[PDB]
Amino acid sequence: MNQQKSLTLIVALTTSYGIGRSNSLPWKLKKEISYFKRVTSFVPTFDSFESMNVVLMGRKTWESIPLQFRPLKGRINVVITRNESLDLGNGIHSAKSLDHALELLYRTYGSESSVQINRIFVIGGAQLYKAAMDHPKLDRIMATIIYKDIHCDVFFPLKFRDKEWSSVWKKEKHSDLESWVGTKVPHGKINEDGFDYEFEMWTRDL
Ligand SMILES: COc1ccc(OCCc2ccccc2)cc1Cc1cnc2nc(N)nc(N)c2c1C
Repeated sequence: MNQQKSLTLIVALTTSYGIGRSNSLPWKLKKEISYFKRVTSFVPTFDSFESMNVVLMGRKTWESIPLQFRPLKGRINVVITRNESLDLGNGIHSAKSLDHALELLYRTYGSESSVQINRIFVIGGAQLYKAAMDHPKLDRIMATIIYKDIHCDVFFPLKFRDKEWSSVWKKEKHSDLESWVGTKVPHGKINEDGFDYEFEMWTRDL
């Protein structure tokens, strides 16, 4: 045991693979954020007495999130940092890598435990995205594609939507996206604050 479950990466990015600027996101999309909350939060139903999803994130993403929203509620938060800091505080959870995080989670949230783990999401940092992309259990990318090359200075590390990666990563039908996420999701382009964007789900075989 340690690799029972696959990982899912969730990310909002520009057609240039832009994901961030200054330790923020150079867009403010309140319906996007709300999709993120619903996806990372949703647990199939018979399960939802025991079950919680996990969000894994890098230190600077943790720092990036406005203090009033940390830890992300109704999810198990784990911050991944090669320098066991710290910063705690409210109950929460550090590991020096993706695999140390998974080991900590499996130790902490066992069959015995009152809380059980449902799905595990990597929610960013560029650096943790790169670790997740290299991990043999990552098989799923929930991507919000922002159709505007907004200036960014932090980039998603692998062009998964590009021709070079297209025998590995496949974009799924929208009905399958709605299935996975268990609700209606808007199809096609959405316009908030002068940006068109759309939700995609991509997968690869393990
Ligand atoms: C600065 O990154 C923020 C900033 C604020 C924020 O607010 C959550 C609380 C809230 C609730 C209700 C309204 C407003 C705020 C969450 C994030 C992380 C985020 C956002 N979209 C995200 N979207 C995608 N596609 N992927 C992510 N990984 C992601 C991630 C990590």
